Parts: sequence; structure tokens; C-alpha cells
Amino acid sequence: MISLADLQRRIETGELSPNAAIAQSHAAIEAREKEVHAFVRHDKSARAQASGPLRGIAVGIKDIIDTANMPTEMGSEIYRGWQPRSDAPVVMMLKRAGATIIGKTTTTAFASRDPTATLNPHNTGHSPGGSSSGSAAAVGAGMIPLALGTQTGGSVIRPAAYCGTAAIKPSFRMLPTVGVKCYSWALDTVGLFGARAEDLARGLLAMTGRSEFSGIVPAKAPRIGVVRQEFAGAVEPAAEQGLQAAIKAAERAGASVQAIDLPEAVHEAWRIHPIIQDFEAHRALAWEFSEHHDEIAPMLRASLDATVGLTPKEYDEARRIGRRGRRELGEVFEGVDVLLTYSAPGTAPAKALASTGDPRYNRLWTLMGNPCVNVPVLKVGGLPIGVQVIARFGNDAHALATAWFLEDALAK
Amino acid sequence: MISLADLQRRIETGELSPNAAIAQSHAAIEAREKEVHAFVRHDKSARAQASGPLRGIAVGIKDIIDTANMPTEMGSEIYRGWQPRSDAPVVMMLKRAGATIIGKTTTTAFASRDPTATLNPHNTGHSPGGSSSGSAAAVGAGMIPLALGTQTGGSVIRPAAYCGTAAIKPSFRMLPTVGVKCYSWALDTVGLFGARAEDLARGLLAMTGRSEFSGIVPAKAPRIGVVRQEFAGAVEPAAEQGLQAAIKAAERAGASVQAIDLPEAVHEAWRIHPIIQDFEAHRALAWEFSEHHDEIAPMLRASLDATVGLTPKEYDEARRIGRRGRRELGEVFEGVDVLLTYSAPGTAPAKALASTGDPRYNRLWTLMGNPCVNVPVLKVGGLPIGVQVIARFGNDAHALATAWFLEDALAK
Repeated sequence: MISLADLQRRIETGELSPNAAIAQSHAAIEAREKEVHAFVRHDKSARAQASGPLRGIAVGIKDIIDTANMPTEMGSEIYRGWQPRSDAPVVMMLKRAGATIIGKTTTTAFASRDPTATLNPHNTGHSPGGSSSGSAAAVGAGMIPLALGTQTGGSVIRPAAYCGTAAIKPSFRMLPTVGVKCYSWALDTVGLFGARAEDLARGLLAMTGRSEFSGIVPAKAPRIGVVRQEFAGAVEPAAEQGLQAAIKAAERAGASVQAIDLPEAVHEAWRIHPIIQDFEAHRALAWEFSEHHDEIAPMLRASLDATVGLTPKEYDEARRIGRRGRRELGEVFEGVDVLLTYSAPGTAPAKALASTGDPRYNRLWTLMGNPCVNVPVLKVGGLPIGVQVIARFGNDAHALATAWFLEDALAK
Repeated sequence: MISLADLQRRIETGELSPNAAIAQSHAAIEAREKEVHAFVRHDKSARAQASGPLRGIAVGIKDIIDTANMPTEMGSEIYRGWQPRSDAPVVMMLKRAGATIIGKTTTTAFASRDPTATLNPHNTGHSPGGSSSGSAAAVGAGMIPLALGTQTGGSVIRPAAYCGTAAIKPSFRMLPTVGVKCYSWALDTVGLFGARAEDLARGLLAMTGRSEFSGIVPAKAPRIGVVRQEFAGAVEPAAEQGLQAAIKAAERAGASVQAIDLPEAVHEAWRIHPIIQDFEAHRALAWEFSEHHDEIAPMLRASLDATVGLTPKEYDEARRIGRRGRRELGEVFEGVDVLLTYSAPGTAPAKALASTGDPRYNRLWTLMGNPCVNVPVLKVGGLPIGVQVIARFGNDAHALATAWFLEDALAK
């Protein structure tokens, strides 16, 4: 994989030129696209910008995020050829920083469960996860140093884990969702994919200009709280192996680790996530559901059809339950700096299963809003397994700091 | 003005056909549009639907809200001829209920300060207010029974007051802002314009399907708390005259009225509203500011140029102040059912002043999130003056109930 931070340093010290860096991504993409299929469209004419911390940095954009110079097809035929008038605010944050929008990465139809043609870089016979399939695969394939995606359930953390890349789902609403195809406004959150935690930090620094993302360094002797989200059902062996490896490395590295059970209120929040997501989806995708019902991908159309009956009453109750969950989750962070848990059920499912994986270990955190970071741990049968580092709401900088510490710890 | 609730009843009993109702609206728009200029686009072919609670109900849509069959130009040359692919969720809520989207109403460029060509129905020499100019003017001129607008500062309540129409800015996020041109995601709120409070209730009921809007009836002897928002300075004579008239009518109607002071925390919330609005504006309008700077309307362009320096730091601090205000405000709604204040600085400004009016008496409430309702009280020099009814967050129904009460009390 390509490191954003590495590219920056080399460009800053005249070692590498912005153009060369971009040309390299162009090459990397063409070298493996026929095998990975991570891009809906590759803008081969894309050139590096003159200035900015992100000059020479090629970025892939999930195809539900608006771009003015390239179509935004939402992974659906309904939007074939669709061309937004303006660039989404998040795309502009990148451009203003000197980044190069190299292309649009594949997304499941409307960011749902319907598989794309994209394949896992580690094993062509496996899924790269979803819904941010192309962003994760492209970064995992070493095509680009950065990519944007989104998470409502777990479309940032899950595919990152599956493809073995670093990634972060910042605190809810930190990054604007304007110009981002909505599924559930109460959940939709923009995320970033990169090689390591440090790359994510530099990416967020350039995008937001927030000092907290500047000068970040690996955390020392972090206080980790391990949660296995039992309420989410049984996990696959490979996932537990990864978690245990992480815990062990962390301990050897000097961290303090303790197992803790989440409050019953938090469990409840996890349970009603589907209610909030599905109710709002009917509102957010009202036009598509009413005017182009039969054109909606199979799986998405099935979930919508099965949820037309959700009532405003139960919806409101679900949100109330979510709030309680957030309130009680905060107390948990009085003893620990971050929470460590699974990033996915296990290794990436085989493409033959026609599944982008289950977000049951991700969804709770999207609703809580806390910043989440994926840390690649190991590989089983050649397929990546990662862990999820979660910090207090708004403490994105610390989450990255701890993920960094964890990366170094695993490196022994 | 055309009453939505009135049409519903007559249509329901078979006294009025939906087709006739819609024909009525077209004729009404035709008779006053050439002088008011409230519509950016009037769809003369718009027909009535056969079923649903809003069948036969014509609705005007502010032109920052997406429509799939009509252009959405944001009141700016930058979006001349721009055609969204889909109808915004709020528009779909109306259509699914059987409503007829009769056209797009004028909006200031990107919902800011730059005046539109729309004129006040009560006096063409005055402003209809902004930024929801067309929606307020159209309803105020008796053209349509319902219209959608938006409020970030006071673009719902203020123009409603200026045009003498009933209107409501629902609780924050109760109505989706998807497909609604964003200015400030922390403030942007969809609102409705109608003849009377009852009309607003019926509209929300059909749109949301929430039982809280069903069976709404005038309130009895409500506990009103009068607040003059001193932090915003003194209002114009006409405005005070209207408030005094409202208080007197309410008292003689059996209501308990008492003057109340707003906690310092709330005052501060009002003060930092500009910080939040302007900071986000730069992110939300990044493409426009960076790629079409000189094409942006004069006033909005100047305010943007003057705020480029706002830091994320002062922004975060501003939000913290806002949250603090929200908590203490709730405490206020413990001894009183609703608050009563000004809807605007006074009568509608003369067009010559090139001003849509000062929203200093509206902005606080948009940030607090509380449901606000404008109640027409009287006229000065032929220009309408209204008052603003405010209830606790999520108590929209009660707000409407009390507003209805005030309407009846004013009629004596």
C-alpha cells in the first residue's frame, strides 16, 4: 500500500515530485484494475496540483459523493451518467489542500448490501466488503494513498478490515455530508482509508485544518478497554485470533488492558440501529422507491419492502434509546482511553456468497458517533483481520494516536 | 388567503373535486403573480392527484429544495437551468400524501441576504422578507394553501410576519434536509407557510404521519411567558405594538401571561449564532466560493469574503456555547407552556432599502431548535405585524395549538 505521510515527506524534501507521485498512482491503478475493479471511472488525465499539503496525493472518491468534473452514479443504473453540478464539500476540502481527484471508486447501489464487481486485493475470490468497496480495495491494492468512503452501518471499518487497510470513521458530523447521497441522516458519516493511522491524521489535518491532527504521535501506555459485543452474536475464530494478538502486543508494548461489559443501555442502542437506519432510508430514498422501485438493486429493494411499515412512533422510541445509549457510554470512558473490539465477523466472505459481510460489530459505534479506527492485525488463510480502536466522541486525534501505538506494538 | 384545512374538509365531503381545487390555485397564481413575482417557475400543467389527504392541495416549493420535474436554481445564476435528478424527501412526503407541486418559489441567492424581485402582497413597495421570499408572498397573496421554505437565521418566521401568513419552523431535524441546498447544517431547518395554524398542523400530519399532529385543537388558557430578547436590541414601534395587542388578546381569552428573562447562557447562544452559520457556510459553499467567487450575489459574496478567517477553534467554542444555551433554555419551559416574542424587527422594509429584514429576533430559536410559529396580529400602514409562539423542543403540536388559541383570541 502507498503511504500518504511518506509521499508528503518525500515531496516536501524535494525527493519526489508531485507529478511523479501522481503518475505512479495512475500506473498502479492500470496495473491492477483488470484484477480488482475498484474504480467506476479512472480520470487518466488527472494531474497533480501546484501547492498544498496534499499536492501529489491521489485520492479515490466513493461514487455516492458528488464530483463536478466526473459523473456520480451512486452504484445504480438509476443514476447512470448523472453529473453533479458541484463538488461535495468534502471533495473541496481535499482539492483546496492540493489533492488530486484521480477517480470514483465503486459503491454498492445507494450504499446498500448489493455486491459490486470489486474484488479483494488479497484474494480475488473474496469480497472487499461494502458498501465502500472500491475505496477499501483500491487502497488495499496499493493503487492510491487515500480514499473517501462512508459509514451508516459499517461501510468504512468493515471493508477496511477485510482489505487490510487503515481507516477511520471520524466523530459523527465532523466531516460534512453535504453532497453525499443520504441513506440515514442520523447515521451517515464520511470516512477515510489509508495505509496507516499516521496517513489518516495527515489527511484529516489537511482537510479540516484542525491543530489536534497536527504533530500527532503514537500514544504511550494507553488504557485499553476490551469489549466483545456479545449482544452482537458469536464471532468467527479468525476475528478472535486477531483481537487476542492485538491485546497481547498492546500489553507487551506497555498498555494496560482490561475486559469490560457495556451497559445494558448500550446493548439496546445496538438493537435499534436497524430501526433508525431503515425508517430514515424510506424517507431519504422516497423518490427512488416511489418512481423507480423495480430499478432498485435486489437486496436493497428487499430491505426497503420489508420496512415500509416502520412507524414514526417506534422510530422516535428508537432514537430515544440511542440517546440513552450515548449518555451511558460516556461513563465507560472514565477508566479507559479507548475501547478495543472486532472490526468484522471474521475474514472476508467468498464472492460466491454474494455478501459484503455483516456490520453487526460496527453499527453500534456509528449510532454512538464515536471516532473509530481500523488497525490491521494479521492474516488467516491469506485474508486480513483487524481490530477496531474506539475513543470518546470528539477525540478523533486520540483514536489515531492509539491506533498508531497499536500498529507499532504489533510490529513488535 | 387559501386555507388548506378548509380545502381538505370540502374535498373530503365531495363538495369540491381535487381538480377544481388545483384549478383554483392556478387561477389564483395567474391573477397576482405578474405583480408579486413570487414564483421562479409556475407549472401550469400541474394536475391534482386522485387520493391521499392532500389531494387537491397545491404547494409552492422554495427554489433551494430539489424537484425532479422542475429546475432548482438556488436563486443564483450559478445554477441557472440546474435540474436535480430526484425530488427531495420533503417534496416526496407531500406528493405521497396526494399533494400537487404547483411550482418553485423565489429564494434569495443561496438563501442569503441578496434580495429577490419578489414583492410584498400587502404593498408592492415593500419586501416580502427573506430568504423564503416567494413562499411567504405566494401564500400571503392568496395564491396557494401551502408552501415550503427554510430557516437558518429567520427565513421562515420573518417573511411570514412581513406577509401576514401563518408559518412554522418545526423542531430541528424533524423534517429531513436532504435535497435541500445547505448553508449551515447545524441550523438549516425546513418550514411551512399557510393561512392559519390549523393549516400547518394538517400539512405536517400528512407529511410526517405523526399522531401528535392529529386531532389538534385550540389550546385553553395557556401559560405564556413573554420574552423581548433584549440582547438583540429594541424593536421598532410597530413590532412592540403588535406584541402588546397579542398579550392583551390572550389575557382577555383566559391565558396567563408573564414577562420572563432569558438565562445568560441563552443570550450568549444568540451572540455566537453568526460564528456557526458563517463558519459552516464556507465549507458548505466551498465549490461556489472557490470556482465561482465573482458570480456569487454581492451581499453574500461580501459576508463570505469577510469571514474566510473564522477558525475551527472559535467554531467549536461557539457550538459549546450553543449546547449550553439549549440545556438552560429547557429549564425555562418548566414554569411556562410557551414563549411569546417578536417575529421581526417591525413592518416589512421598503424595497428601496435593499434588505430582507434583520433576523436578530429569529436566529436564537433556530439554533436552539425549538418549534416556532408566526401568528399574524395586526397591520400598520397596511403592513402586517406578527408575533412568534415558541414551545419546547419536540412540542410542535402544542406550539400550533397555542398559536391557534392566539388567533381566536385576536379575532375576539
